[PDB]
Amino acid sequence: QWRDDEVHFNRTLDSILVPRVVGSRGHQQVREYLVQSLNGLGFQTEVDEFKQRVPVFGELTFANVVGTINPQAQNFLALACHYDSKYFPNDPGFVGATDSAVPCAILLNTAKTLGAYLQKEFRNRSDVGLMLIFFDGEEAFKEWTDADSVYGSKHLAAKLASAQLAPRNIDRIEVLVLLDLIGARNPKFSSFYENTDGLHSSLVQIEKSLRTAGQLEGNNNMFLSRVSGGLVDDDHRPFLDENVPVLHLVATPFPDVWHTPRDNAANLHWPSIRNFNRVFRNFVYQYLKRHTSPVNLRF
Ligand SMILES: *[C@@H]1O[C@H](CO)[C@@H](O[C@@H]2O[C@H](CO)[C@@H](O[C@@H]3O[C@H](CO)[C@@H](O)[C@H](O)[C@@H]3O)[C@H](O)[C@H]2NC(C)=O)[C@H](O)[C@H]1NC(C)=O
Ligand SMILES: [Zn+2]
Repeated sequence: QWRDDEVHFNRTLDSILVPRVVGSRGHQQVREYLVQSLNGLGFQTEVDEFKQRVPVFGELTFANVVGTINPQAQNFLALACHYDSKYFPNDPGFVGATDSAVPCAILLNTAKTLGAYLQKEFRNRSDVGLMLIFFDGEEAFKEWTDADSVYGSKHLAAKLASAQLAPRNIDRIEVLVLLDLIGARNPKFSSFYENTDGLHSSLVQIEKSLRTAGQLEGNNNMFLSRVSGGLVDDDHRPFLDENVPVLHLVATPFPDVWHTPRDNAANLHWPSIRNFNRVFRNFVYQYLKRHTSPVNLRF
């Protein structure tokens, strides 16, 4: 009973899918667009803006964009992506379609498609809220290192992590669900963390339900019942370091086009996107609808 809204999805994606390197004018437009879109979908919207030095360009202005429904709730489901496009010396026009225009558009579209719930019955409660986090400056400028990467997430985590024996705001996040590298044909998602295996399993079972009911395109399994054997550093790392459980929805293998100019709209696979959206919007709905007591995946 949650239907597609591909018109909204396409429109949202078209607005995000422009070059948007930190420090650029195009980046500022996308930031403003994210704030406007969140306000328009019923979120209380805040920006975490700060200056920091990066290789080559020196001091730039970063801005994490955060939307919350039920800001007073005791606990939160946090869904996230990065909205910056990577700086490339040879490719100022990189649009990062899978990385992560599509992920950010998926967050907004999930809000839209579940809007009849989120903007009404979901407001009448204090146990759980919903956060959509658009991290800035995930991408390195020179080489990915512990200094040069995840600028925005590092900052937001430190902020949420900053009376003495009370819970820090970050401890109110039951799970950070981070989407990255989505939009290529036939993505495969494996479970990176034992403590969120239960949530990964729920995506597996929701996919099986939707498939069985004839609601998915094609016969490819997207959510696998397997543990990961790789390592993927990403915006979740600063949350993991503060003991926040993580579900890391990054396709492995990476899209063929990763970090090349061909990570563009022409190389997206719309059936895969639509299938991911179907599973994901139901996962989010079920998590929130079934939430009664504080969810404990830390201890
Ligand atoms: C949202 O955006 C996507 C991407 O532009 C739209 O997907 C496109 O949808 C059209 C119409 O269904 C597809 O046209 C088809 O072309 C194939 C041959 O390539 C042909 O077999 C069909 O008869 C039809 O003409 C098109 O392939 C498809 N493009 C991609 C890249 O998937 C989609 O319709 C948009 N949805 C909206 C605006 O609701
Ligand atoms: Zn990237």
